[PDB]
Amino acid sequence: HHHHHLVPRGSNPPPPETSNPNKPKRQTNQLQYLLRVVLKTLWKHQFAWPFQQPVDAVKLNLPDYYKIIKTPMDMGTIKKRLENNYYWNAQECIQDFNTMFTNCYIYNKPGDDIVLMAEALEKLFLQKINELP
Ligand SMILES: CCN1C(=O)c2cccc3c(NS(=O)(=O)c4ccc(F)cc4Cl)ccc1c23
Repeated sequence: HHHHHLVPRGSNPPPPETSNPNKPKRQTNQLQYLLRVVLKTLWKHQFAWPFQQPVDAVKLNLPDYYKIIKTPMDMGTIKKRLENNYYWNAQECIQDFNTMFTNCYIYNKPGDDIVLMAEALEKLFLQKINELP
């Protein structure tokens, strides 16, 4: 038989939602600080770039990524969520940050460059989190 299964092809999943009209939302000073100070300083860092958008498993050649990571998260998604006032409190936003870092440590091993980048950002994240209102 001549069907060699060259199609159907692989793909990336739909990225996480940055809007939800029915979701409860607020603008708190902690959430404003998370956008104004915490997100924007992590975003400017030289190790930020791999975390600034959802993982493209096809482009980056990580076809096992969404087999292992079932709750993906990135700083681009958190930035859009903060800009759209998507969160109810700081805990929801901080949990997204925690998910992003945890995904990186689950998927990769100690010593990998991406983990060294994640640890540096987490170190810096936790310092900025200590100065929350
Ligand atoms: C945090 C998202 N992320 C990963 O977990 C991950 C593992 C392996 C490669 C890449 C990746 N590919 S990449 O841009 O070529 C890259 C970035 C930093 C690095 F140290 C190594 C690679 Cl291969 C982008 C985003 C992620 C990964």
